[PDB]
Amino acid sequence: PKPYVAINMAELKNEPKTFEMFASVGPKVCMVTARHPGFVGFQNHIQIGILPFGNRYGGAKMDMTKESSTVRVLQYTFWKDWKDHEEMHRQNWSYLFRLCYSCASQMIWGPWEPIYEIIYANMPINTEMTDFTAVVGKKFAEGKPLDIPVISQPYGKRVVAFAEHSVIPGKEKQFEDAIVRTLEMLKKAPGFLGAMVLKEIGVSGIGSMQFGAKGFHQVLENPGSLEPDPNNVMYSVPEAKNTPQQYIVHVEWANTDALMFGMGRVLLYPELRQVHDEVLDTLVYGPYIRILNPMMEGTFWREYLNE
Amino acid sequence: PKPYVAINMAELKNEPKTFEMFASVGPKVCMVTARHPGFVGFQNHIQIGILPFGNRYGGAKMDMTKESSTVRVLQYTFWKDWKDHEEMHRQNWSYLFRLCYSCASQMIWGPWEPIYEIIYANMPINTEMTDFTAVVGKKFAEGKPLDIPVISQPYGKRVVAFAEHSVIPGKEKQFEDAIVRTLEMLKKAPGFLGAMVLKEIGVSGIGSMQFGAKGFHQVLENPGSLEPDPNNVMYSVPEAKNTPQQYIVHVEWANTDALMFGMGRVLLYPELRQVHDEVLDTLVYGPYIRILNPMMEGTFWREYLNE
Amino acid sequence: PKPYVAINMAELKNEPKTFEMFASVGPKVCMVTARHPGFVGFQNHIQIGILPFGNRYGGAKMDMTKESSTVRVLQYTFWKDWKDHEEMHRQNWSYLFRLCYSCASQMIWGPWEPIYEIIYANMPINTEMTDFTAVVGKKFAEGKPLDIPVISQPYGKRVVAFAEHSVIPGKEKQFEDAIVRTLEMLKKAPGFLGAMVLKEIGVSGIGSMQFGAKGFHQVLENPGSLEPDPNNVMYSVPEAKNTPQQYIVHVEWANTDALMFGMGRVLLYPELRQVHDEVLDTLVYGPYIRILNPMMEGTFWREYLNE
Amino acid sequence: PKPYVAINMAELKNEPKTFEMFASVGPKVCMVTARHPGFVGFQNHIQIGILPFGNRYGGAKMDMTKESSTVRVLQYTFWKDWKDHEEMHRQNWSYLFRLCYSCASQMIWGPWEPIYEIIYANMPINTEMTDFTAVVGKKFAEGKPLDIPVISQPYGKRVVAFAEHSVIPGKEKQFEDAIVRTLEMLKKAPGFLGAMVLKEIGVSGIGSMQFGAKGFHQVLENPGSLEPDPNNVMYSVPEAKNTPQQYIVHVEWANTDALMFGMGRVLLYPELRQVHDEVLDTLVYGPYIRILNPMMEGTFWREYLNE
Ligand SMILES: [Fe+3]
Ligand SMILES: [Fe+3]
Ligand SMILES: [Fe+3]
Ligand SMILES: [Fe+3]
Ligand SMILES: [Hg+2]
Ligand SMILES: [Hg+2]
Ligand SMILES: [Hg+2]
Ligand SMILES: [Hg+2]
Ligand SMILES: [Hg+2]
Ligand SMILES: [Hg+2]
Ligand SMILES: [Hg+2]
Ligand SMILES: [Hg+2]
Repeated sequence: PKPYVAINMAELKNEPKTFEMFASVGPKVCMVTARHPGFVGFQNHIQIGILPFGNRYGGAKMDMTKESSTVRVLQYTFWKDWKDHEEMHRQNWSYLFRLCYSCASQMIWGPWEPIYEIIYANMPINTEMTDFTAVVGKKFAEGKPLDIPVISQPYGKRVVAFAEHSVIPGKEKQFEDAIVRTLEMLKKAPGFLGAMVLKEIGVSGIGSMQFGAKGFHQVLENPGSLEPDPNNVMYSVPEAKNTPQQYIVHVEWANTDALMFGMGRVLLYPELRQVHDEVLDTLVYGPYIRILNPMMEGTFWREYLNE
Repeated sequence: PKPYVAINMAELKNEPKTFEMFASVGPKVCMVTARHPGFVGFQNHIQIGILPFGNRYGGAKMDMTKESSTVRVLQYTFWKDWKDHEEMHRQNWSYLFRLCYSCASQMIWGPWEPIYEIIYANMPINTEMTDFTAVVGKKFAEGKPLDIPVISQPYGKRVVAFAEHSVIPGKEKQFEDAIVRTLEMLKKAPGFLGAMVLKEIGVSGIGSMQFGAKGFHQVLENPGSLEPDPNNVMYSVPEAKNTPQQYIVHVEWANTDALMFGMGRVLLYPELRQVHDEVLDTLVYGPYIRILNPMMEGTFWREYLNE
Repeated sequence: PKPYVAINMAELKNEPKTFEMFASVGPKVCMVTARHPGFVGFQNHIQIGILPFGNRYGGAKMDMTKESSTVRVLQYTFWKDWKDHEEMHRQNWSYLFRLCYSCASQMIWGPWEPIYEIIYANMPINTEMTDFTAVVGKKFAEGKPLDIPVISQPYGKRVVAFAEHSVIPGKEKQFEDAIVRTLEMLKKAPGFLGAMVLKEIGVSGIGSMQFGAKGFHQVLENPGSLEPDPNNVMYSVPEAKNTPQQYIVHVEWANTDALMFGMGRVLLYPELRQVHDEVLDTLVYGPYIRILNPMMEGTFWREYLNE
Repeated sequence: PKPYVAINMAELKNEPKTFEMFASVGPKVCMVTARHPGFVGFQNHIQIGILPFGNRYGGAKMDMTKESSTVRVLQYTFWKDWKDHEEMHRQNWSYLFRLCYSCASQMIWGPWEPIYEIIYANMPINTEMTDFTAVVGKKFAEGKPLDIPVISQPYGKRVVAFAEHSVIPGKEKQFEDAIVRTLEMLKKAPGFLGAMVLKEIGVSGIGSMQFGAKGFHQVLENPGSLEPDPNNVMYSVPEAKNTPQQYIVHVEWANTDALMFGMGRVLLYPELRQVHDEVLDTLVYGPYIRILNPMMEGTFWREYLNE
């Protein structure tokens, strides 16, 4: 079934010390997260660049890693029920907070952790180039050759287009119908590895280190080994849901060229352009498209998805 | 069905500033072109070199990019009807002309834009290496394994042999029959990714910036933001059709070695050599073979082709 | 009388080895050509640049020799009858072919050798600065001071504007009348050293190394000392004549500034601009203007011209 | 059917000038060779190294290209009948000799051109990685999945083990039976791309530049453009056949590691070792194994083979 998605967003210094701390702390955070039976996996992204749309963002490019002074991370964790995410944080607060605190010296912005429901998903399981033979064999054996997926390689060997949209209040349904039609047509593009639409349902105060006065002081005054009061979060997930409604259109591609011209199909192919125009008419903001590298992931979330 | 092909040809300075302007302007031109419902896609080529034919052109080689002071571009746009191309230019003149003008500082020759009908096509859809599993699965599911194409990777991950021919008046049919037989046999060569024969039907004056006196002065005197009178083109497409008849034999290959020895098959394999000799007997000019890299493309033109 | 003109065109690597082979082979080719009594001289050009027309060809300039990776040559040979050119090639094939073959290692494109009739000529004999005193003295002695020509120095000490035009079918007469009027007025410009209009009547297959299948294989397989069958040319000169009709407007100037502003007179002097506009209205292609340096020449062709 | 094989062997200076002359002359020679209807293709090899057999040849290694002062070439040409090879040389002597003469400045040893019959062949057609999808599709379509070959990439993208053997007179049959059994078992090794056994039937004097006194003087005294008397070869092909009998065991592999451990299977796998021991017992000389790179080839010889 469709899991809920929590996305922890942050901006840190782009220097080796930052990536060294990803390697030490990241695995720990994920392992603590896996303590909860509602946890169904994760997909961690590093932003490598921005889609320039010609020169609409002429100062940007798809790979800005060599020039950029900061690095932005977007950590997806997948949950049977979004409430599981909230429960996980509170049950494992002592570990989580102290782990995330060691990121402090590198933090510029964040963490900010919106929660999303998936209202549309066309996402295959990941496979390495070594696996396709067995996958093909098995699917033919069981008479389901139509279930043979594209090869979507895990661990930094494909790229993601992360497309931000905010929609005019009252136009949500028009956006949702048009985006689904758009993605259903978009899957014909070469190198297309899947897509899903995320609809924000709220924000996790605890995951965003957003407490009341008490917790705020505890955060600011912390030596690193004392938890803020996890009950000092002053709002529930839904209370923080944004209006205008926010969506993420998440599309995966074989490489940055397939991404560039693939996403471009909604602009270059007249038939698809007409359909995608219905999406554009509903927007307050966007589309703004970040290029992401899914470096670290628990691929089994797609197994939960496709069962 | 078979679309018509417009090929915008130009020669520019081989320097970074030239490629920077491709990235800013190219996408825009393509997007304006897609405004017309007759537009069915594009395939943009950079010439990387010339086929030396041993040492017949001993100063040349397949990859001359590192030494060359100029770059030649050949932009294919595909059209349901060639008249659509002409209509598109005129309907969107304000945008098109001002966009193509920003190429000015880099121009050495061109633009020159002949129009072609396709009289023969054996061209598959493009696919990335990640797609073949799903393509195989789908074709077997629908009982059409014979429709499984070779893997013809988009976005600069294959090469094109662009073979110029002009034919002795009265020998057109002999050329056309012999070239089709040749290409039907040539498809056995390893790394063969498809072929098509383009027959020139005329030239687009408006696409070639070839106006009467009035438009010419407007072009030369332009600050960049004023259009020449698009009605000052003094000839129709067919009026500019060349005699001797011109053809392009367009053949795609996995790599430059497969191209070199593949094209060479018409010279090295006695059986095919005899057939290809019938082509040679009809020529006023050629064969002259440019090596092209199809870097930017709207792959969906092949979908229109193969329906 | 007016001779016919054969122009051998080729593009070679711009490196010392190329010019070294000009000095060894060129003289030989010219000496073999002089075996035929119909040969009345030659004028060999190196292209040094392209007229930018402001920034219409902004990447170009009049002298591109220092930056260019290639060099283009245009070798005019002059003939009492164009048939003499064809006869010369065949009578001296063994020498000619083997000589032109040694250019192989430097060839990028060509050779291509169109033939032209001169439909208008205002071209003086060449003289060195040392000669004018005797020329003046002689002309006054014989009572013909009006026959004292401008000083048109031979051997790379002046420059040529080589203006390509292709004309809309049915507009040839309008072009020819308007171009003659244009050149008759243009001769008032400072530094004007003469002009002529060349009208293509066909192409020499043998001079262009364009044979049937048999000759083509012989060319490609040649060790350098075996002639292709000179009777394997499959078309006559006129059979290759182009439609749209092609013309060369050949204008000579004291220097590149006199050329730039001189040619510019058809754009800058209202009276002449009106007349030249009639030329512009007839064009399919052009004007495209190459800057040439006439380095090596047999000046006596002008003696034949002006008798 | 099984073609006959001529192998032109030579040793030249390992310097750029040598490879430059391969690119100019090689294509010509192969094109002249293709004049004969008995010509069914070629496979040209550069020796990159020697199989060291542990340290039996401790001074050698599989890739010696960076250190070696010479380069050895082995050019296979394939023929319907070995007599076709002899006829081809004589019919095209003037071209062939003059072409092969330009190699002179680089020659250290050779040319030497033994002729061979194929007494065993397990060799697939070549295919590029882009082709396998269509090959798979076609073979399943025609109900022959057993005829789907390994992917044996052409043009320098695989390697060859060239194993020299000479056999004790009277032991030929034992050698032939044991080598076939060996190769039938060897095909199980990973990366195995095919094998064949060549049995020498003679030597081509004309291909080896081995004439009588008259031809020898003509060779030594040649300016480069005069043929030795091709009728001055003093022996027929079979008259030069060697005793002890010579064989080449030609095995192709995905890469040098697969080659090393693959060939090693006859030494490391007890079962296969016992069988291969029967080969060893028959030998006067060998096995001596050269590592070859098949850079230039006419892949269609395998099409003739497998029909
Ligand atoms: Fe969280
Ligand atoms: Fe156009
Ligand atoms: Fe000539
Ligand atoms: Fe031979
Ligand atoms: Hg993690
Ligand atoms: Hg943090
Ligand atoms: Hg484009
Ligand atoms: Hg332009
Ligand atoms: Hg000369
Ligand atoms: Hg030449
Ligand atoms: Hg060859
Ligand atoms: Hg030789």
